[PDB]
Amino acid sequence: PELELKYLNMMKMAITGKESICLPFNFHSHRQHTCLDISPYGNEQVSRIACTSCEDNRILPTASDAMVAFINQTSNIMKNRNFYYGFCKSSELLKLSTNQPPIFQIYYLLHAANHDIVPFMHAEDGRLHMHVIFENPDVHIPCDCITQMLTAAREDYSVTLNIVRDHVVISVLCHAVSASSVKIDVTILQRKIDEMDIPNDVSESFERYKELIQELCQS
Ligand SMILES: [Zn+2]
Repeated sequence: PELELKYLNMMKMAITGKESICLPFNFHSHRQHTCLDISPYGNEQVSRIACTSCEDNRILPTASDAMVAFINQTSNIMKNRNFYYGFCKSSELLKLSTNQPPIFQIYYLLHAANHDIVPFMHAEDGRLHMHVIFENPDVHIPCDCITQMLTAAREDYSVTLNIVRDHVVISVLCHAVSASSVKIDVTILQRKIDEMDIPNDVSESFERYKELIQELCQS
């Protein structure tokens, strides 16, 4: 007889809330309090209200937490190593990123949720773009994560989730570079990136995607 409230617990059962999405999916078409779970069953949009493929009680960093991380890039090089491998050792692309904090911010937010991601960097017309490649086909983007990505990008970027080569890619496209309100010491960052050893397997991974990277590198 320890159950009087054992039947009252489920104060809110949730099943109905899902919906199918059409690709290429532009993140401007968000649904306020919903997520994105991409599986082989199809592409859908389910709310935290309904979705229990969630961070039980685990918290996610805000766009602000990502900006502070951006400001402290130089201190956390080896933590953010995956991000920097995306520049393919290119130093021009690196100084471009120091002018565009949302590029790092969006990666920081995406990495926080999904750790198994491959970022790639490209530039046209003097603006930096980013393509995040998902290793697993069991893609899931939490609501909190998406909301923060929309805060990080806002008026300048076109974040788009699309599936090619039976894999998922989020394409961050910079349409304008309205000047940043902060500045990173670039020279310190650039010397520290040259100090980094590019591991064979990490460099071999790119050539496993080079049949696909150039296809995305048309913007
Ligand atoms: Zn979710």
